[PDB]
Amino acid sequence: TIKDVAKRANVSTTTVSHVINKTRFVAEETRNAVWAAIKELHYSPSAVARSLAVNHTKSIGLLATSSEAAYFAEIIEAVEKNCFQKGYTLILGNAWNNLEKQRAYLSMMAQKRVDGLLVMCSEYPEPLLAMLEEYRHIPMVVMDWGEAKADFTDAVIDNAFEGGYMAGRYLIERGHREIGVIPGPLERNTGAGRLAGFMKAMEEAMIKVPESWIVQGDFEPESGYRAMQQILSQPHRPTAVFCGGDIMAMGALCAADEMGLRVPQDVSLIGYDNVRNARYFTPALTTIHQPKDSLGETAFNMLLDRIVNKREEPQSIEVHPRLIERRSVADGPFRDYR
Amino acid sequence: TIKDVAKRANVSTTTVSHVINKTRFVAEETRNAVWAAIKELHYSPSAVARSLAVNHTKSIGLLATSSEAAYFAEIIEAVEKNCFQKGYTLILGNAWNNLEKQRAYLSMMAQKRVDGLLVMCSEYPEPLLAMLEEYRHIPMVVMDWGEAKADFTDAVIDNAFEGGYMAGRYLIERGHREIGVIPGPLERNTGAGRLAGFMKAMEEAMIKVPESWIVQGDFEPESGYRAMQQILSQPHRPTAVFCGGDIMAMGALCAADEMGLRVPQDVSLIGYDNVRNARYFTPALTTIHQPKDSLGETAFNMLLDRIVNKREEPQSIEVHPRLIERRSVADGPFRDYR
DNA sequence: TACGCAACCGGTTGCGT
DNA sequence: TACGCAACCGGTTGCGT
Ligand code: HPA
Ligand code: HPA
Repeated sequence: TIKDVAKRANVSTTTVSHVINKTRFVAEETRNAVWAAIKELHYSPSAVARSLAVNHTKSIGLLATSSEAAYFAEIIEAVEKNCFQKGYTLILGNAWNNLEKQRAYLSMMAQKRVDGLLVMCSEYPEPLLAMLEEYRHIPMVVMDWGEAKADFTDAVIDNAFEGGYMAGRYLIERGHREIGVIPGPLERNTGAGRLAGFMKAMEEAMIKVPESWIVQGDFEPESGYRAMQQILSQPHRPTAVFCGGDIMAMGALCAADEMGLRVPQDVSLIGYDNVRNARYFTPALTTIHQPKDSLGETAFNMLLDRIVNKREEPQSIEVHPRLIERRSVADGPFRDYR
Repeated sequence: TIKDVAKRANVSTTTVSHVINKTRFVAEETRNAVWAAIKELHYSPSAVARSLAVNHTKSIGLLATSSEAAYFAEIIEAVEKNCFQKGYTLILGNAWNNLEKQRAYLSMMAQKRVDGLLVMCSEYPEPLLAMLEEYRHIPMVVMDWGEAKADFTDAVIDNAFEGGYMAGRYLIERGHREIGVIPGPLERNTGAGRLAGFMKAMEEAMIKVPESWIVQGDFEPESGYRAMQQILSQPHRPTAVFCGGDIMAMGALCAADEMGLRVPQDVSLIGYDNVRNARYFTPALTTIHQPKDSLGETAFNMLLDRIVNKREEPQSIEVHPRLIERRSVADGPFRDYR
């Protein structure tokens, strides 16, 4: 079709090309003609052809987990903005924590020749690590580790442990000693990590959390529901609960209300994520905020670099959690005694 | 690189090709050799090269609006599943209801030569319609119209008016006559449409909704908040509210709680969308459910068809809304008098 | 000066033998 | 029998003049 233009224009394709990508000087007349031709023929230049030639697709792939989940959803929306803004095309791929799906997506991606890769796999078993190395040649940055698990990628780290610690503290400082926790999957940073930071703060305070008080979530509202329930369903129940993520949080609020328990009057609840609607949870949720957007652009940035500045050495950027006080927490019984 | 394989294998590339795409018979030995070569060289065949040749990218583009919003998020997640499953690669593009962004994305898309296009633009001004026609050559289906606005595309229709009518009815049948509404943007189907179905049911019942009782939302929690507030902030207030979408709903629940109003004891509220967490809103939200997934796969399906079966005639499939009874509605004052 | 030639990127596939 | 030749898809870009 580029020939078709050149022909109408009575110039070479080489010419047509250059004008289109202003990559060398072209006489005005000449320029105009090509533009005209380009217009009547309704010419869209093939990017595949161009990619074939130039050796880069100008498109980047997101090998995610799930994309509906608030947390995830927010990051992705961010990522895209960034790609758009710097002319990159986004390939969204959800592997659902399934190795096969993951080997699958990884391969189409490579074949489609993505310029770089954004990785959000949630859980990372050896096998997954292994596959990843297999594609060390394609530039990449993992956005979900707590510390860097491999030398062949960039990493952005979130300080999930310092956010976890922040949560317990707040609780401690507000009057609490009988507290419960509903963590997310231990095979995850946001899971394991947040829990540990949260547990440290407790040891520091000589607060022991009885095992019947710790109930595993999976980040979904239902787990929030089940757990909150199992927690208060007991003879002896805490006065405060630390919940691994805002959505499960929102689930624990339901159940409490359903048991007829008052928040935060009967139980205070602290969240984690500061998701876009957390303020509209009822009551407005006090949670720890995770810089999602920065989490996004920061990853993009490291990627681009590696891409354009062809960096070869793995980098790792840290980002920081921060408390957001809302209305779901209340003074504990020990407030005045501090 | 295909040459590189052929060379190790001591066969022609033609050969190497065929074996890889089992597109003609190959002696076992021969086959093995190529596979071996393919292996040591760690060969990933270029899809761009192949696309260049075969004339199709095997990738489809989603020209969306926003992707974080529950509603949207859910559809997209669906769409992807479908693409994956039939070997298509997804290009997510959010135009944010901005013409430019939209002309922009539309063009990269064409240049990237997407096999087909999924369109979710929310509002459709002439200019936007116009651009769309400009690309009638690329197969497409709009997923968000109420009725079909153009002959050059497929459409999936949701019956937003029958869902709107369903909502009012329920209210009517539960005892209500003083009702309010917070609709979404009138420039949208889900906006305008739902409101009209809702308004019809009312005329039928000789129920007039006073203008101070109708407050525009924008589908976001905050509008839900502001409106619910402006509604109850009045001398005279309804006994029930119909809210255009679940999230804004979730916003109206906040405010009511914040004004110290009880749901549904002081005000019943009916939603619309049946979003994945609506059951966990507090109280669990009674809403009208929109088949999001079907809404998704159905679109994919029409697309593929047009793609593979090269259909030329615009098609249009209808999908159906349905009531979901939860805990946010209560008997109105006129229940017993029916 | 302002522009054109022809090889190249990496595969597919119709004819042959 | 089982496989190879060479043109083609649609652009880019080093040498020239
Ligand atoms: O893995 C996760 N899933 C959903 N929400 C989350 N928030 C933090 N981590 C996660
Ligand atoms: O345009 C919309 N935006 C967000 N949620 C929605 N639910 C229906 N339509 C919409």
